This record gives sequence, C-alpha cells and structure tokens, in this order.
Amino acid sequence: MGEAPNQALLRILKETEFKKIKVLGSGAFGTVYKGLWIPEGEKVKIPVAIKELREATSPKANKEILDEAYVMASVDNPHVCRLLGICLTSTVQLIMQLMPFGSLLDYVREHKDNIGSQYLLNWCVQIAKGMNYLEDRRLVHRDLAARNVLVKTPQHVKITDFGRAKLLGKVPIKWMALESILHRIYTHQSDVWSYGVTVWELMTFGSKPYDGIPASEISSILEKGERLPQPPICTIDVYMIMVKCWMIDADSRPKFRELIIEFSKMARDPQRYLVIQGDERMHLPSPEDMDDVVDADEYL
Ligand SMILES: CO[C@@H]1CCN(c2nccc(Nc3cc4n(C5CCC6(CC5)OCCO6)c(C)cn4n3)n2)C[C@@H]1F
Ligand SMILES: [Cl-]
Ligand SMILES: [Cl-]
Ligand SMILES: [Cl-]
Ligand SMILES: [Cl-]
Repeated sequence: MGEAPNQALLRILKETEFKKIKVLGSGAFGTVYKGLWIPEGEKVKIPVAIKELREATSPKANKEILDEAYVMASVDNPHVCRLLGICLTSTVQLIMQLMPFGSLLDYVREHKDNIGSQYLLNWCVQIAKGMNYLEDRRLVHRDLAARNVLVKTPQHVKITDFGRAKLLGKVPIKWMALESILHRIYTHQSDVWSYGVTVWELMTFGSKPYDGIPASEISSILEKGERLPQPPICTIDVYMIMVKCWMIDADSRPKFRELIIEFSKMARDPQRYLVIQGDERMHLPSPEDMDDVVDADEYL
C-alpha cells in the first residue's frame, strides 16, 4: 500500500433499464441525451444524462471515455458529479445524473437580470467545497471553468468534466496557471488559479476571459503582471481574492479550504460584497408518469 486502494464500484447497466427521451447536446465526443433510468426490481425512476460515445467506436475514444468514467465512479461529494454506471453496448454509454438547468456558464448568461449576490457567493462556496474534496481525493481537475460546473437547481451546483483529471494538446490557456502554460506543471494550486477565473466568469455574468487576446500572448501578459479586470459588481474584497488566486508563487495562492471560509463569511452579508442593482428583489427557480421519480442523490 503506497497509495490507498480505490474501492469504488463500477456498475454495469443493461440498455433495457433506461430510455432516452431527448437530445441535450452533441459534439465530437458523441451525444448527451436526457433519459430516465429505471433499475430492474426497484420501483424507482431516476432522471439521467446519458453520454453516448461518438458512434465511431474507436480504441482511442473508448480509452478516454473510460478514464473519465474511472474518475466519475470514484468521487462521492455533494458538489461533484458522480457516474451512475456504464452500458457496454456497441457504442459505450456513460449514465450520469441529470443536471436539468445546464451549465453554470450558460445559466449566468441567460439569467443575469435575476441573479443576485446571495446566489453568486453561494456558488463560489459550493465550487470551493467540491474542489476541496478533489484535493482531499488527490485529484487535480485541470479544466475547472464555469462551463464545467452544472446546475442541479439554482441553489445547488456541482463540478464535472473529469476528462483532464489526474492524480497527485489543445488546452484551456485562458483558465490555466502560468506554470501550467509555460512548463506543464499542474497542481491543486493551479486549479486555484482556474477557480479565480471561474469566479471571474460568474461575477461578470459569463463574460469570456481575455476576450480578443490571442492565446500565445497570455503567458507574456501574465509575466508582465497583468490580470483580468475588476468586475463591475465586485467590491475590492471579492476581487482581491481573485487576484490572490492569480499569484505567480503558487503557494501564495489561497487554499480551497480558505476560499470556503472567506466566501462563506461573505455569503452571510451578500450586499456588502457584491453590488448588484436590484439585488434585494431577485428571486430564482426552485422546483409525466412520474410518481416514483427519485433523484440520483437520494438513490444510494
Ligand atoms: C461532453 O461531456 C460532458 C461530460 C460531463 N457532463 C455531465 N456530467 C455529469 C452529469 C451531467 N448531466 C447533465 C448535462 C446536462 N446538460 C448539458 C450540459 C452542457 C453539455 C451538454 C449536456 O454538456 C457539456 C457540453 O454541453 C443539460 C441541458 C442537462 N444536463 N444534465 N453532465 C456533460 C457532458 F456529458
Ligand atoms: Cl482516486
Ligand atoms: Cl468585464
Ligand atoms: Cl466597484
Ligand atoms: Cl486569503
């Protein structure tokens, strides 16, 4: 025992236990469907996202989806997405929890006129909680960004996208720490950098970081000492935390546990820390042969 044994269970599901209802999106990875999973013998209906392979089943693609599935089967935290199982059909399918409100990036862009300070600062806490869990599990995420946080409810977000994640190419330069761009060094403290950019995406309502700058210049821009600008809604309190995440010395950046502490202090008095016009009034969502629908988080 030099590392501890990963005693996670990989569950293999029959195709007959589930049904695809609509497509939620498609890329070069394949297709995410909305479905229901109904495990045999249990009077339980579980809403799922089924990520099917690209149909072009291929040793390289099949390798990489199973690496993602390895990590997603191995995590268990309220702010991290878990895999429910695999189906080993001709195109392999990962069965995941449905996060019905989508990515947090798209959510902030769509709902900006009704997102208030309490929600933004609570999202920051939740992402810091889930990243602190990944640090405990010894996983460096390597692709933290507001695209890769999903919304179960507006009150409940989870980190996803474990397809870069590593223990202990085309790359997302504008979320990466300087050591990662220059030297390929990745650490928990380089995910802290990306957390800073992620918070910046949220507090700017989904604005693109470094918009217009070619990715070759980013490393030189950063070496010269420039960072992303203070979002309009942000007090110096919140923005100084973003700045601290973007220090050159990685050990001078905050820990995820300290981000939990700081953002949760701020979340007890939101309007002292983010200034949003109309904040006091803003009210967001809180939610069909569907008697036996249980969410995956209650199906242990
Ligand atoms: C491209 O591989 C990723 C792997 C991670 N993923 C995921 N993990 C754990 C649960 C879950 N659940 C879910 C996803 C969605 N979506 C979208 C979100 C945005 C989207 C299309 C699917 O995924 C990213 C690109 O575009 C919607 C409208 C409802 N739910 N519920 N998804 C989403 C992808 F599969
Ligand atoms: Cl692990
Ligand atoms: Cl801006
Ligand atoms: Cl200001
Ligand atoms: Cl601090």
